[PDB]
This record gives sequence, C-alpha cells and structure tokens, in this order.
Amino acid sequence: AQPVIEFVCEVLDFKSIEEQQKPLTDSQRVKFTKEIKGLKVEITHCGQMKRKYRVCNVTRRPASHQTFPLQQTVECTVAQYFKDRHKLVLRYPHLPCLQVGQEQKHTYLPLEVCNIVAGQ
Amino acid sequence: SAQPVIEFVCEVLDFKSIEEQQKPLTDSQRVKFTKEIKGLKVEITHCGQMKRKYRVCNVTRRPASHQTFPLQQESGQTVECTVAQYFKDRHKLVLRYPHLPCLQVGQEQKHTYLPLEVCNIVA
RNA sequence: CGUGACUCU
RNA sequence: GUGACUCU
Repeated sequence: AQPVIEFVCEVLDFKSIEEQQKPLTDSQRVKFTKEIKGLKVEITHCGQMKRKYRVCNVTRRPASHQTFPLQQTVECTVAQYFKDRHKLVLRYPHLPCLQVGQEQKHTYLPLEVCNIVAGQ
Repeated sequence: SAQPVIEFVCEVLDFKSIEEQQKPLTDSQRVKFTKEIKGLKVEITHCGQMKRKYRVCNVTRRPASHQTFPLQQESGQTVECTVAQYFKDRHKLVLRYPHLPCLQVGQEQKHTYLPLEVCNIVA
C-alpha cells in the first residue's frame, strides 16, 4: 500500500514532501486531482479497521482551514477533529484533503492518513 | 495462487485425489469438513473476471445434484430448482463433481449454494 | 478489517 | 468483481 504522501510527491515531481512547504497552487492541485480521483484509498488512523473509500475530489483548502459541520452545528477544522477525536496532530496541515465518497457528505481525509489500495 | 476448495477438501478429509470420493459425503465427513471451512472467504471461478467473494457459513447435506432452492420463474410463480440444474441453465456449466456438496455462503435464509469446484479459498 | 445489501442461489 | 456504514 503506497502512502498518499509518497504519491503526491511522485505526481508533482518532489523527492521529499519537505520540498513543498506551502499549500499547493491551483495548477498543482489540478494535476494531483487528475491522478488520484477515482482511486480507492484506505485509512491508517483506526488501527486495523482500514476502512476503504473511493476518492471523489481533492480539497481547495489545506487541512488546517478546511471546515465541516460538527454537531455536539459548530463547523470544525479538519485538523482540529484529528487532535480531538483521534489524538493526532497532523504533520502536513498545509496539504489538502481527499474528498471521499458522496460529495454531499463532506467526508475529508488528510493525505498523511491515506494509503492507496493496490491488491488484486 | 488461490487454493481450490476441491483440493482443500482432500487435505481435510485425507483423500489422495478427489477421484477417491466417487460417492457423496457421509454426515461424518460433512461435519468434519464444515469445521475447517466455515468462516473462510472463497471467491468464484465461473463468472469469468467477476470473481465474487463470499463468507462460508455451512456445507450442504445434499450433493449439488439434489440440493434445492426457491427459484422465482419468469412468470410470477416461484418453484424449487436444483443447484446442478441451475448451473446448467444460468451459467451453461455442467458440474464435474455433482455428487459433492455445496458451500452455503452468507446468511442461511439467502439459500446461496456454490459447488466446491467453482470455489477457491482466498487468503 | 468486519457486515450486510450486489449483479446472487 | 461494485457500492454501503462503524464517518467527516
């Protein structure tokens, strides 16, 4: 299973992610979107419950800023939710998120928690 | 290289080759085999590249030549058909081991039966 | 990973 | 082999 953080690097011709310090430009985001859209991905942040999702889109907003309705609505930043619920401080908050599933449903995953499913 | 269920059964029931077993399985043999197969995932080989996966929940008491299930006919009416007969009409397949049982997969009352010979064990 | 629904049986 | 939920 290839980490999406390695994949972005190959698509955008980096050798290290610390070679992209800023948010992606619109150009880069589009290039990357063309390669990952419609791939299946599996999440890394729930032990062996590697839930798989189809990639619908890539977010325009880095994970740091991208928001979703949380009800307990107090629209939340994707990053925050991973500190809160998952005890996880993203290393790459500047990077966008993968939009997975029903677009309507605002399911957003940081790159650093996603592996592309190979398999057979 | 997924393992044929027809080989696995030879391992479980200590057959040399499957041609040993020219007769249906006794109840003893069936219980013995079910203990080892229940719960595994298998994939099918008879829909070309549509290699669907199911969870085994049981082994049939009847061979595929006699095992029946409720089939709704293209009328309204629903009648009973045998597994071997269905594999002939639907899949144009004529089973080599009709005297062997079927794997029952996912959920009892779904009456989903697959002949051994059409199934491989997935890792 | 697991369960169902699935193109089944 | 496809989609669904233990989500975000």
